[PDB]
Amino acid sequence: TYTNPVGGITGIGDPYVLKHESRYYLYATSAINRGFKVWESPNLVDWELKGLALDSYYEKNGWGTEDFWAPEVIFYNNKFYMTYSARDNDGHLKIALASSKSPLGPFKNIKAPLFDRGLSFIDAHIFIDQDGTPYIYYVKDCSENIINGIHISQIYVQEMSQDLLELKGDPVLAIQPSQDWEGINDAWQWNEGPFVIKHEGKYYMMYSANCYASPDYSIGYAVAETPLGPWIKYSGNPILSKRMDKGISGPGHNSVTVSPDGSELFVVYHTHTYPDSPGGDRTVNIDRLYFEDGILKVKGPTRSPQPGPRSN
Ligand code: NA
Repeated sequence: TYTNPVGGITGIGDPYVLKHESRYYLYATSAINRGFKVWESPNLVDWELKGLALDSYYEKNGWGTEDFWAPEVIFYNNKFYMTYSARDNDGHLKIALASSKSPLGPFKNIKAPLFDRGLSFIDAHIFIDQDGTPYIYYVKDCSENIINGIHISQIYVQEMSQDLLELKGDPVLAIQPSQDWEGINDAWQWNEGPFVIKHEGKYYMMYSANCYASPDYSIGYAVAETPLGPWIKYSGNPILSKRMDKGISGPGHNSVTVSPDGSELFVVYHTHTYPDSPGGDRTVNIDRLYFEDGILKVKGPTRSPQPGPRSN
């Protein structure tokens, strides 16, 4: 069995898991002044810290001053590509692209920043469709995005070039705060942390809304017929939300992976380490993710013993 939070990993946020060759690699917001830690597991339950996968102080890097957030790693063209964001010398948060021959690094910058529009961007997520076309989903961050008086984080999407170095065409708005559960009467509003999966020919974008430092941080999804949208939010959002009666606060900024035997999906998400006084100290959790009647569902959030991720 497992009991959340799995691995006892605290002082993090934004857990991204990649499965590769029967091992799992977790990358997270961690060393915020410097880079990103990686943890390894054979089973999604037992985790071992394996150092900085991306270190801005590594001799081949050097980019970014602070605010190293939300790394994601894909295996594409027979190597590993990491996206992340950090604050540049000009004060704007920007997305960067790095690569490595190994999931444990060292990752080396290949285009840092990946793009630059004089504004703040975070939470890049690269989705490779079944036909091999890459798409990047990313956040135009509330810090520098004010629309009709609201500081608002919006998720955009663009198709990428095959080499991942260019974002094609104009940015396409995917989603922005719009549903009642997303704090649409607040001065600051968020849709962030996109993660896209495909199921039965449709595309499902999981995302987080409300403030990361509130118990009300929570996960919803939207559905599209094509990766560039239109993206239509699930009416029953959020699909993963707090259970303060279980000490579960602010479930958010998730990734998705599969069990060791390939038979079932898990959502990997953070919650506040200290629900009595929430903030940036978050911890890693997993729970079962599945589709039923065309609805994406989570069995959770749990904090009691659950059957281990299915394995042979
Ligand atoms: Na992410």
